Amino acid sequence: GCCSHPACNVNNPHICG
Repeated sequence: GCCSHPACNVNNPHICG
């Protein structure tokens, strides 16, 4: 998964973070 990474939560903030 990508939503389990702080950096991936930056580019995907409200959808993935």
